[PDB]
Amino acid sequence: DMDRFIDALMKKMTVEEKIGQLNLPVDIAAKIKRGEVGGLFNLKGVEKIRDVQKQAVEQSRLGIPLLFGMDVIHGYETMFPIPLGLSCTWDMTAIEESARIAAIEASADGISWTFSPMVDISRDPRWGRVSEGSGEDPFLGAMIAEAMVLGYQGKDMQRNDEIMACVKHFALYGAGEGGRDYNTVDMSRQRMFNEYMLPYEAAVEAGVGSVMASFNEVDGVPATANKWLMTDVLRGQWGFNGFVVTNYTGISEMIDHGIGDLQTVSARAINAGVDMDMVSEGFVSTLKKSIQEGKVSMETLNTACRRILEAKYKLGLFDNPYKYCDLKRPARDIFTKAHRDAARRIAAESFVLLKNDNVTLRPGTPAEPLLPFNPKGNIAVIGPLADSRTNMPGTWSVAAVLDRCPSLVEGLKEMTAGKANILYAKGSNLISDASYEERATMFGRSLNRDNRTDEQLLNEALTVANQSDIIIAALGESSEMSGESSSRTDLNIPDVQQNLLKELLKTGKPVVLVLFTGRPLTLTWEQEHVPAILNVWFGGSEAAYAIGDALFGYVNPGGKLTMSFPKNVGQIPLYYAHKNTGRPLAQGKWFEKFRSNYLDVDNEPLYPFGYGLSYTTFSYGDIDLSRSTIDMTGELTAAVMVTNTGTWPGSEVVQLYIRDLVGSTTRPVKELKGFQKIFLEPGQSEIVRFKIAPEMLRYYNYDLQLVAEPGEFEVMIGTNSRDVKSARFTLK
Amino acid sequence: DMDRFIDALMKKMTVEEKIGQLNLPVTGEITTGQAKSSDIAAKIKRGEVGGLFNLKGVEKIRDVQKQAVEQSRLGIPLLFGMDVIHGYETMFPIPLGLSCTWDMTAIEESARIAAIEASADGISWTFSPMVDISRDPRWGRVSEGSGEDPFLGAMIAEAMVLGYQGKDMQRNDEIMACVKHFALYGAGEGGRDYNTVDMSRQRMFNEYMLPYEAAVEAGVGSVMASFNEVDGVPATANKWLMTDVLRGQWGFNGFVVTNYTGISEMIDHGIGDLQTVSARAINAGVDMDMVSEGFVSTLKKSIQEGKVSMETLNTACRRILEAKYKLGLFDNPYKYCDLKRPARDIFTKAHRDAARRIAAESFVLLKNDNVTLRPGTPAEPLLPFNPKGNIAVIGPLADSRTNMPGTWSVAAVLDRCPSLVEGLKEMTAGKANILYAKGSNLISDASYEERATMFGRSLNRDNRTDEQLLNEALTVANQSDIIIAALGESSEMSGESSSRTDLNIPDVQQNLLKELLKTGKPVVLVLFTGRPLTLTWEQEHVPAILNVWFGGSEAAYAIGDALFGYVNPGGKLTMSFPKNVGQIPLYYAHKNTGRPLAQGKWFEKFRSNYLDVDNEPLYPFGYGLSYTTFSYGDIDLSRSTIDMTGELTAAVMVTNTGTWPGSEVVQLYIRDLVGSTTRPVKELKGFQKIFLEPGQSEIVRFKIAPEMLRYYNYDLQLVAEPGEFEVMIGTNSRDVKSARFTLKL
Ligand SMILES: OC[C@H]1O[C@@H](O[C@H]2[C@H](O[C@@H]3[C@@H](O)[C@H](O)[C@@H](CO)O[C@H]3O)O[C@H](CO)[C@@H](O)[C@@H]2O)[C@H](O)[C@@H](O)[C@@H]1O
Ligand SMILES: OC[C@H]1O[C@@H](O)[C@H](O)[C@@H](O)[C@@H]1O
Ligand SMILES: [Mg+2]
Ligand SMILES: [Mg+2]
Repeated sequence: DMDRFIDALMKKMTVEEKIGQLNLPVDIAAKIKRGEVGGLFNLKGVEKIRDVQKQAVEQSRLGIPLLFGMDVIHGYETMFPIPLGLSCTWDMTAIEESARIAAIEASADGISWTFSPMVDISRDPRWGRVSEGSGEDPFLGAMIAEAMVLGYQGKDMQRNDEIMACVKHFALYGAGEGGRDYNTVDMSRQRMFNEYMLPYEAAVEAGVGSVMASFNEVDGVPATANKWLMTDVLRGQWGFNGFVVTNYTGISEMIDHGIGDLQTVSARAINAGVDMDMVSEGFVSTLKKSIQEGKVSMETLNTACRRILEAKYKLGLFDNPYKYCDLKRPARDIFTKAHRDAARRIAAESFVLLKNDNVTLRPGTPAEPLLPFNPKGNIAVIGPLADSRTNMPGTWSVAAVLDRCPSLVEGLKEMTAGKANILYAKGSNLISDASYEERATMFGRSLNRDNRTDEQLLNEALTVANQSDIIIAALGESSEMSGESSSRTDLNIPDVQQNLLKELLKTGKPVVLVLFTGRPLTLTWEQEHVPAILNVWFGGSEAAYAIGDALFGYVNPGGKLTMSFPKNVGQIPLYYAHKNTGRPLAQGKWFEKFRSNYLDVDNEPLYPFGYGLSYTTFSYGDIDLSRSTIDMTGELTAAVMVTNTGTWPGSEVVQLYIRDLVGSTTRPVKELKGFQKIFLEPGQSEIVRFKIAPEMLRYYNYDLQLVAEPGEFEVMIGTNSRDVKSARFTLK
Repeated sequence: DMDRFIDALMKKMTVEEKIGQLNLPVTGEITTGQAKSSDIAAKIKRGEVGGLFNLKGVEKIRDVQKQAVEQSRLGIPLLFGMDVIHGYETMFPIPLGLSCTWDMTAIEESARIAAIEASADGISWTFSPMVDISRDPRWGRVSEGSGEDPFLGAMIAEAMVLGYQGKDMQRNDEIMACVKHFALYGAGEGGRDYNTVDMSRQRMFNEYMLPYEAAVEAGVGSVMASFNEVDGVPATANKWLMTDVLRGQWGFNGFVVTNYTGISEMIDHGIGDLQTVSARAINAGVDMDMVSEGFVSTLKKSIQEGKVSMETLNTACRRILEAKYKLGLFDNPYKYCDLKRPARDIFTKAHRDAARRIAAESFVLLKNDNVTLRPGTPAEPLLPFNPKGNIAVIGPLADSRTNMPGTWSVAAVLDRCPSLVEGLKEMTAGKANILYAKGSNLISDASYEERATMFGRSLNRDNRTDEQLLNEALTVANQSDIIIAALGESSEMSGESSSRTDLNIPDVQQNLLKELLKTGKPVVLVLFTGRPLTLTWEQEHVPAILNVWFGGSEAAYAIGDALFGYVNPGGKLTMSFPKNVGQIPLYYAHKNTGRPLAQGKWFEKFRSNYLDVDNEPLYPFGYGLSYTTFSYGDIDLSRSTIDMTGELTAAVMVTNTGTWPGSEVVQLYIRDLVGSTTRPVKELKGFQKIFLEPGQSEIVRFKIAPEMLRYYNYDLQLVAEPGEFEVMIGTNSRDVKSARFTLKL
């Protein structure tokens, strides 16, 4: 019984020792001896960790063991795709598997706590942290949040390969103005609950052990001092029973935000419901003084302390402080063949085929797609992402061995050895400006830029291209053009690369764009002029091999976008689940004076939410509804037959949207409410069935009551958010 | 008294007649929307019409008023509305340009003149001022407002209402104003006109609402509901806005009109059928139905069914009748129907002379670098210059009459305004030769050009190639001593339903500009625009840049005045000019964030900043140059510490350190350093426009009282908090002198 144990332990504790449980610092040995340390973060290596734990257990008065945290975001050493790429699998089993594998690996190396999952909704692709999330949609975001929490923690974190998760960043961090990381957030309460909050709630309701507070203000109060968020919503509305950790120096940053000095903002944080202080040392250096002056009560301190101690108890650390400190496990569990094969499979499943038009290859024959192709003849692999190992895994790969990942050229060479020649040319730098390239390739991602001019690089590339039968243009972002503090105001393939791509197309050889990116990009030029475009995001440590599997047809691409790809930055924010407005522009009517539309571009994204092609095609019959009417207690089934009408086996993500036609407040033109990923052989059919019940039709009204209102609903099922079949029913 | 008279009149009225007062059909030759009204004469006879709008001309208006007064049962006279936005026939600058005067007297004057002209021609009601705050230059309606700042916006709202209405609208040259668009319409997502608005209540009150409140406080007779949703409810059905804020909090005694088809647009918004949304509108506090016919066709059914009460109808009807009464229309229905006034009041030389003065005052000198014009002569700025030799005027805005007034000039005689070439030819006759070439089309794409030049603003695009156009212009430029490049937007690239996703000078014009620069002849960019543009390339390469917005009917002459040094530019920007559209929204009064980038530190990993451009606008709020220079000494604060009962004075000496007489807009910014909520890094709280001779100084003093330091806190309480404040005074929002004081209880 935890409460009795913790009561007894807390009876023994000084105020200094209770305070110390709340400290999560970046000397360290001295602090641990005095009981001033509740946990540590991003310390790598089971041996170092076991040694630090030893100090806590046997050289501090009470022997209270430490939490050891790390950003295990999309892998420990075996790297899966960046989360945004992973989300395009639309495969909750695979997602859970990826998190399970990462937990196995991290736990083997001493880690008991991951700062994952990141579930921040964003509709702004300028923000570099879209790479860490799961796109623009709350329903899908919520499903993913559950899958990740369950993957990490399992049922109750009792196993030694199960770790504590931490949903971040609570809340609304993805709506930062201008898409500039850390910038002001502002929105209505109604928008919070209908459009942003569901994934945080899903994590809490799946039993996530911890929550991390965000860097942004909400309603003019930094999240870290926002009691409405950290107590009233998180505990009061959602029943959260864990603890809240700040983000990095989150407390001291409130001084810069402009709401007071260190003591004042520290007191406000703890009274808001913040439990653990990451790096600031505002809790450890000011809380006693605040308790003496009456600004923080002993009851508040004890609650904060108690939540930390309960997390430690739930992880099994009081039973065994060294639960995660098995020196034999690393060789057994970390970077194994089985894990790496899982990563390669999931990587290939994450890729989104954006375009694959018919091209005239053989004279006189019908035109045919470039993808897939048989590896033979001379295959050119050209561009600054063609031969970089360190840029393959993606940002947020802090425990990965970067220079162990095969480059694309390396991986394709292996897979084609004896069947084709792989011809390499760098082609261009990452971007024209050298200073930009440096900051874009921070944290060990250098492309070894030298004194060769753009013109020299280009000329070499065209020599190689003109000796080839097909060109793989490996282009796009470096991995650190996304992640934290990596906001962009332009979302093109960088200048020199796009010029390279233009020049490769002019050789007359077939060109496949293999696009590396951590975010949506503005690709109208590429969509017009490049025959085949495969978005590979950043596929992880096995990316090169997975890309080969797609290119050669060993895997039929089935990924679907989870974030809208705009035509230009001037359309931001562009998202599928938008209100109709009072003056909707009808389909095909652009431009029309006095409708909601721009002078210079239509309203549409280049690629909408849920978009993704396959080497086969799928046909949808009409929707069958089991009932035309249901009441508040009823239910119906929406059924559609899906038929593989092409020549390839493949998967299709069948997507369910609902539109509430009339509301007491304005309602989106559609919302994702379900999906099923199916696999079909050529010629084969499957009746896909969705359950629809009133609980699915609920939303937060004007007074923030979560209600389904009677009236008509339109059910939409299809291959993406744009191309759908339609039927209607009535809620009575 | 009014109450007796109105009770009496309302005791005679059928339900249909009460509903009729709420009905505002459209008519006339003016187009400001899609839907059109039918059967108006018969509707007036049956008492089904409370007003009309878009009818131009005292003769037509008199006829219709006579139908209402003499041929309806009760003879209730009509309101006659028009968008009188920045002039009737004499056109002043577009409001965004006008705001750059920072001169409330001139602004009030411009409204006075518009009212004199509109009233002479039968109009009793203008749908003005438009006071929507915007931080998004994609939105075309920024041209209609006064920029990003609520303080300056509040002052302009008051000035405009006072100008139109006077003390109480009793005179025959005073008309009823209509503050618009209530509320938040300038925050439409993606800067796309009519799109979703969403924000916190704190942001509404601290950042967007003040100019509406200032109009109400100045006695504005009417309010127009906005097109957008607020908290998921279309503004036109938002009872919290239209009753609780507007009447409950602010004490507004007037009536609310919808925008054009605002009620039926609620169907598309998705909150119900015509009958349902009409009922919700009137129950929200909307009094008059522009075009939709929702009220007239469904309210009686709604009253029968109990969806709307008789008391609700009565209240709305009563507000309309009271507006008419306060305008003097029950006393004299023909008050604005004097058939002789147009010949003496409209487009007079005195009005046009005022417009010209006000237009030159509106221009913002963005750049005026020294140029070496002849070897061995020290470098001087291109502007101003003595008109002589050969002056080329080149570009698609060089010889266009119809584009000079700007958008929202629905009563102007477009082809009577002189083009820039014509204006400059008149002003330089006998002194200089004006050479001319169009140089380029407006934009490469003909279909864009067509929609960009609707409403009679064609540039007369012909079938010449870009090469024909360019070559003719280069033959002119190579013969000229100086080149005036008249480039930028057509007037209908801004205004309603004119949102842009790119904010450059259009492709073929920028190419023309590049080629003119390559001649080696000195180039002046005379920039026409209704919005902030992205001008980093122009700022790098063009020696002189004069933003002339759209100057009105006398723009050409006013431009000549600036160019030739008869007027020294003194405009300051009221909206931030971004370096690119990916920085949007960019605004001076921003929060610090928890990770502010220190000055001169771009780029720094883990600060709030972008990989590819710094955080700064190309030109900040309050930016603007002069033909002279001004220098500021240190700030003297009369006190270090005040309490809530107290006050202090901030003073600075401003000296004209250059060679030209000129005006400077001295701007006061205040920063509340610490708050219970995060406070902006600065907020404009005062300004004074001074005029100094060369070498002359003046001590500029600002009164600082705790009532200026209040803001809406977390609980939406308008309070000043004790603590430290920073006072900032300077020539723009960026380049400022600083001092500190403490507020105590
Ligand atoms: O890991 C805690 C927390 O870190 C926040 O980013 C910090 C960053 O911290 C990095 C850390 O993220 C990374 O995992 C390790 C290991 O490579 O290195 C640390 O230095 O550091 C800078 C300080 O230089 C901070 O500005 C930044 O905020 C993330 O925001 C958060 O998601 C993560 O959970
Ligand atoms: O003329 C009536 C109304 O016309 C509409 O087209 C405009 O949007 C309004 O701003 C104007 O006041
Ligand atoms: Mg409904
Ligand atoms: Mg303060």
